[PDB]
Amino acid sequence: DKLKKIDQTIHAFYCEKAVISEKLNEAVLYSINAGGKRIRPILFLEVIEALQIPLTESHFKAAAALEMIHTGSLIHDDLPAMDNDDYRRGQLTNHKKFDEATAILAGDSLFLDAFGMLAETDFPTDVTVDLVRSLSSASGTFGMVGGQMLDMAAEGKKLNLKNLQLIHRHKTGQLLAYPFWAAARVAQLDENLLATFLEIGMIIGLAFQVRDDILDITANFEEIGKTPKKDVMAEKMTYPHLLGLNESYQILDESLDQAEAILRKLSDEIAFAPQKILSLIERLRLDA
Amino acid sequence: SMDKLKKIDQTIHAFYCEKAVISEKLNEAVLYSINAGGKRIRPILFLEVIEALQIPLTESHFKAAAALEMIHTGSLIHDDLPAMDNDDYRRGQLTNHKKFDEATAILAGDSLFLDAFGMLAETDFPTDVTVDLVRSLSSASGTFGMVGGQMLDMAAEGKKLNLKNLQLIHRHKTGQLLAYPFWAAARVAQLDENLLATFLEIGMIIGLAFQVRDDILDITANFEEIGKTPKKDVMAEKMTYPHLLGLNESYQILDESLDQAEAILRKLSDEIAFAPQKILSLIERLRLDA
Ligand SMILES: C=C(C)CCOP(=O)(O)OP(=O)(O)O
Ligand SMILES: C=C(C)CCOP(=O)(O)OP(=O)(O)O
Ligand SMILES: C=C(C)CCOP(=O)(O)OP(=O)(O)O
Ligand SMILES: C=C(C)CCOP(=O)(O)OP(=O)(O)O
Ligand SMILES: [Mg+2]
Ligand SMILES: [Mg+2]
Ligand SMILES: [Mg+2]
Ligand SMILES: [Mg+2]
Ligand SMILES: [Mg+2]
Ligand SMILES: [Mg+2]
Repeated sequence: DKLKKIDQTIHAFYCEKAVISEKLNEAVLYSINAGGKRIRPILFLEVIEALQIPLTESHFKAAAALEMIHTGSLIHDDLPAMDNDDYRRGQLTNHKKFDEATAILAGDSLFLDAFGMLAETDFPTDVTVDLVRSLSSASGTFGMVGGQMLDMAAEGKKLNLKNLQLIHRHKTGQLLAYPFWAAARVAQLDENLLATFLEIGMIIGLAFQVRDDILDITANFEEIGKTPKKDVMAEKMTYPHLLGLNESYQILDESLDQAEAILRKLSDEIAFAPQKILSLIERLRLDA
Repeated sequence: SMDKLKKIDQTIHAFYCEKAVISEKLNEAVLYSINAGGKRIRPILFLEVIEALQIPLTESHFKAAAALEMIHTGSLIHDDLPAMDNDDYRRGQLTNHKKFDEATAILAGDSLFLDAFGMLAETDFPTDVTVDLVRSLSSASGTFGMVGGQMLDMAAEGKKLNLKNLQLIHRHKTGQLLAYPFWAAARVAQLDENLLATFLEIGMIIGLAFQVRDDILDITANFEEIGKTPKKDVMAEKMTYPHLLGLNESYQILDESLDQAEAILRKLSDEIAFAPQKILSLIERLRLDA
């Protein structure tokens, strides 16, 4: 239902204006339709719902904007000059399906279009401006793209945990923290609560990358939908490479536990029903 | 008042230096392309329209101008890439990917796109104004604007198409981000719908004209003049104005387009509190002779 509606919202954005380049629209939609867990938009919508706010088309637009930036980031991450994968979401990567130019531009479209999507909501305009500012912050030079540069620069280097945390909190952490913070902001919560939601999001965001690192070296192709073990060949700074699998599994499980405990704590202090968020977090757990 | 070019660049610099650095290499790559050069026509036109409308310039106007220049800059970085136009030179210097590497250039362009909206949301404009500016800048830049035009441009390589299809490419890849500063300044000025449409119209005329001009320069001017490799359009079999219509008719179209834009601007000056002399002088600097 949420899943279906998120994809409807994205399809609507691309199919309700007069088309300029049919090939561009097709390339953008290819990557969207290839698959994806939709964790980021789902979390935004679940927090709104948990905070007792009926979901509207505007919430789905805000959620879609977040997913659009996430999708653009994947398309560029996969490119030959970056991680160079032939597969994403169980299908050919955008650049192998089409060509590199098309993939570069499809990613660019998603980044630029995302802010138009976000600006189409019926939220109060002060809310919208804050969401735009924060989404830029999470995504750009001081967020995801900054993290991506650090990830590429760390290849083959012996970095420490602080530096590994810096990569992971930025390349992945920021865009998983944003949906928690953004939902709280739309709910117009006070500063203390906005900080607690950002904290939960930052814990989930770092844990998600620890999880992604573990899966890179433990899972098969069918399970992850991308070529396994690229992190090893590329000499990426990762949790397993720095700390080992045993510690990485412990950190993932502890982090997920902590996020859940903070969520349950909130429900003692405000009108907040986190059961769906808790269910989603449970589905992220791994077994060695 | 202040030199606009220097203030625009200082505004962009401050955006990158006012927050704790995450990747120094990224900041360096972004600023390299900004600092390489550029006429800054897009942000200058926005600022000139604000001033022509008798509005004193503020930090916020420079931020909005800077955001536009950031998107424009990101578009050049990606346009130069090996998978796209494959130029080794831009703004008289090595292109971003030849100075650094392909990955760096991809990410530098991505940064500029994503950062631009953060820049725009830093203004002190009324929030309803900012939301409209964000929506419109996305429209001008994305799948229905610049990027859409970029895809059409690559798809038309080696293809014979008509004027209609050539205009579709040009209006979207270049027209929209030259139309935006006119529309956006009128929007910040809070002009009525009719005036917003008139300013957009002026900008679309100037925007289409600027690409005709660019097409003409790519085949008539040398490397020293344009700061990029001449004649790339020819070798890659791009659809251009001189190819579709000949050089003579292309010069004629440029001149008459710039005439048309100037006429609308003069008419507005006879109707509202608007003083476009500096805009008109900028437009005159865009003229070419055979
Ligand atoms: C680890 C990161 C940040 C990239 C993959 O994210 P996901 O694992 O959420 O990818 P999809 O489900 O969207 O394919
Ligand atoms: C912005 C991104 C893609 C962060 C996750 O990095 P990875 O390169 O490990 O993600 P996957 O390709 O493994 O999904
Ligand atoms: C839209 C086009 C023709 C790309 C180059 O734009 P400019 O000719 O304005 O480039 P800079 O001055 O910014 O270098
Ligand atoms: C979005 C852009 C960059 C439009 C100009 O494309 P061109 O490829 O014609 O411009 P130059 O490289 O000649 O500046
Ligand atoms: Mg990567
Ligand atoms: Mg990757
Ligand atoms: Mg990975
Ligand atoms: Mg080009
Ligand atoms: Mg080019
Ligand atoms: Mg050109």
